[PDB]
Amino acid sequence: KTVVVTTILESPYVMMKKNHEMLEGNERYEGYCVDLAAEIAKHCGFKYKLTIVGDGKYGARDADTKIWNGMVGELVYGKADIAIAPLTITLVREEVIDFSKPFMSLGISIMIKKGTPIESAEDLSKQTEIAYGTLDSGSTKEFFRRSKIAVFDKMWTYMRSAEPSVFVRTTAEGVARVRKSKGKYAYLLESTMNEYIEQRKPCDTMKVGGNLDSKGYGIATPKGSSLGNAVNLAVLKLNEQGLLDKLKNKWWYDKGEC
Amino acid sequence: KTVVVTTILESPYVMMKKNHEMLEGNERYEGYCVDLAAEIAKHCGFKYKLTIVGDGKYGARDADTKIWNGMVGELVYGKADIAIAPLTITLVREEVIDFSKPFMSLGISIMIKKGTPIESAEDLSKQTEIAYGTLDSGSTKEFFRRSKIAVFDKMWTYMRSAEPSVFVRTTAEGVARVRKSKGKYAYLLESTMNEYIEQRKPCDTMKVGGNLDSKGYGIATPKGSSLGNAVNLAVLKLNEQGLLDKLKNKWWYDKGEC
Amino acid sequence: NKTVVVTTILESPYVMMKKNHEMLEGNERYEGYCVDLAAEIAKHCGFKYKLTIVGDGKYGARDADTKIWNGMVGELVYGKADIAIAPLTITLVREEVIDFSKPFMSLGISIMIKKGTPIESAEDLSKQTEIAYGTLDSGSTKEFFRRSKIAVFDKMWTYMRSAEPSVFVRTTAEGVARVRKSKGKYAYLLESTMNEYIEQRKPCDTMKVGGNLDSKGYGIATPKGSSLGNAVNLAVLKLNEQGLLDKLKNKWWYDKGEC
Ligand SMILES: O=C1c2cc3c(cc2O[C@@H]2CCCN12)OCCO3
Ligand SMILES: N[C@@H](Cn1oc(=O)[nH]c1=O)C(=O)O
Ligand SMILES: N[C@@H](Cn1oc(=O)[nH]c1=O)C(=O)O
Ligand SMILES: N[C@@H](Cn1oc(=O)[nH]c1=O)C(=O)O
Ligand SMILES: [Zn+2]
Ligand SMILES: [Zn+2]
Ligand SMILES: [Zn+2]
Ligand SMILES: [Zn+2]
Ligand SMILES: [Zn+2]
Repeated sequence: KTVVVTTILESPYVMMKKNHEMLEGNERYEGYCVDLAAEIAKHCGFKYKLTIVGDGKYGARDADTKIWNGMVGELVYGKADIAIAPLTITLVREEVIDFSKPFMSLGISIMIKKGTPIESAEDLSKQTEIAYGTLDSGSTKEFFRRSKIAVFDKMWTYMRSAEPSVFVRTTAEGVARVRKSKGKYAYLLESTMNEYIEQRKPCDTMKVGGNLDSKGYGIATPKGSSLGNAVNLAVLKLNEQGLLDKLKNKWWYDKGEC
Repeated sequence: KTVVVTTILESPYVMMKKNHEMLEGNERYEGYCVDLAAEIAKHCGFKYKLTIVGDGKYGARDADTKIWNGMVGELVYGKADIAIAPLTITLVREEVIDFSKPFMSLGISIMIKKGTPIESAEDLSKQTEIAYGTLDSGSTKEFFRRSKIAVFDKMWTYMRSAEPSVFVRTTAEGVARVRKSKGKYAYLLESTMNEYIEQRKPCDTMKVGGNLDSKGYGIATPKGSSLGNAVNLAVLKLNEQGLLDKLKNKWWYDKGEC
Repeated sequence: NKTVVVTTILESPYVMMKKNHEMLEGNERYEGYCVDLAAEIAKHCGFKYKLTIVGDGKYGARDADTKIWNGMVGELVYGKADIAIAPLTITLVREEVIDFSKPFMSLGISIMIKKGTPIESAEDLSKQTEIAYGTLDSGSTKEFFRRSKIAVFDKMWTYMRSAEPSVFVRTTAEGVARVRKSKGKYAYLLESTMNEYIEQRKPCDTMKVGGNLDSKGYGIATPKGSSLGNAVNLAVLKLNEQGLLDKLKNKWWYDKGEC
């Protein structure tokens, strides 16, 4: 059977090709995860169909209904057979879905408009002139919501009650907000997205300070999926062949615009 | 410009829409007070933003710190410009904030699990097999704390010393306690909430006896607010036009499940 | 030559966000009758353009107090846009402040009901109170009822202006959703063009009833004294005569039919 793959439109993982309007199916997309999906499918021996997650979210569980949304939800409720995207491996998710060994490393980081007087998370917490927030329904927001570390705990207290809201629906929204806020808004996002954007015109943003944590993205399948085993071994093979590093350079630094 | 409205997640006044995760701002909520807020804003000519009170409380002044919590606190300390919720008009509150004429009438009442051998407050006060309590923080608890009426004084003497605590953090907690206590717990709450729950599945609770008092909910604003006058006139207009009665029937009886 | 700023409004099937295009850029994000019309007008007039969605999401009305114009009309009046290409109704109060091309589409105010609603005309609505009814805010339909001297419409306005809760809605989508969730207790007054479009969209539970209450048209608008006015007007006439407008109507209304 054709494997239904759920993914998300997030640069440079999955993007619509310039002339996508004249293309069909998987050919409409390009990006790191588009290339990865092709490789994984080749090694695991399956045909597939790329589908963009319906609600455009990564995945979080509603505290009241306990219902999962995003790509995680699509796997949990059987709408998709596998998720190939920058989906962060976390404990709460590992409890409802399966993850392959990580194919990419990352950590939460800070994105600022060049010139912004901020060098670290500690800096953001000690002031209020510069607003800062995170993405919604993702692992970064959860990180702050559950952090016991003084600095991060203080930051969350601020963000959760900030008005207007400092949270954004998509990474694109967060980046645009930083670029138009004349340095009055800093965005907390994964180092991977941060470093990609830093190399794209108008080259007005930059990553500052060290990462807040160390984790990784994994290919996810529904609990007990028969694809889990093969997918995991495929990720290990691709990493050892140097293919993952090749794809990283291809989409991040190769063709950089700055 | 945009008026910050503080309210509380209390059914059927303000509730999260089933699909709130895919909606934004004021569209995330539904209920009697959500409908009323839109009308008050339309008639007073202002844009607004609904916000759920941070500590999930109605409002009481801490003995010692003298600090106000809940929605009252949000108004007193300037976090919100107006409160549109089932906020009871009381003397201690009228001393620090302004209230519009009442938009809904209510009285403290008794909620029992069907079959409970209780028909009045006097009944509760003359026995001990059936425990009873109130919302841990609110106008009801204060009613008993300050009452000089024998029956109620007797009830307060019992409740304030009962162990384990007979007080609850939210109305929902109280309702759940009544439903799971096999008739060994009765809950004292405002007639409005009582009558609402009476029409909700599993239809295992009911309001018994007459109300202990007679009062009302009012729209509150910070002392001296420029919004006070128009808001008051809007409440009077909406009541005279029959809107308030229409909204109560809509959220209490038209959608009754019993 | 400079890039012409086009103001329009998100109203189906005139201008709609293509599925999953929220994060893309430029005119490629949108599709619809007015998107296709803009392309043809620009081609015939020889100009480059940028589609922008009206900031306040309104068509355009003048506030009685401040006398300030909002919506697409306002964007033209205050110089925020160079032209409006949308389902903007040609009206006297508007033509007094902006210029309109000859109409590119005909329409009339009509009634939308949830299937099964016992209403067949405006007269019917006016002679009962069980079923509520209203219109869009800040638009030509509301103004039509506000100024009407016709017995039936005057009675309808008297009712709508003070009905509680408000019978008016912020967007066409809101009015449509209200009809659909009201179990026949709400009827929506809107332009026949939108009515006929929705009637062919799932869940296919609404329908237009009775004849139109008036007859008017949508026009492409430009600020007074705009150097684009003349060419745009002639372009509209050419598009009509070439059968292009009829082709676009069929493409977005009937060929798209889901019922
Ligand atoms: O998620 C990850 C991770 C992710 C990763 C690695 C190594 C990793 O090891 C770190 C330390 C513990 C958490 N980490 O190597 C390959 C790329 O992805
Ligand atoms: N990969 C994250 C999504 N997200 O991307 C960021 O940059 N922050 C954030 O929460 C996830 O899987 O939830
Ligand atoms: N409306 C009350 C809150 N509360 O709801 C009840 O049912 N009891 C009670 O104290 C208040 O404004 O304090
Ligand atoms: N085209 C109308 C807007 N509107 O759409 C309707 O269906 N009614 C209404 O007022 C306008 O230009 O004001
Ligand atoms: Zn496209
Ligand atoms: Zn390979
Ligand atoms: Zn929820
Ligand atoms: Zn042509
Ligand atoms: Zn009203």
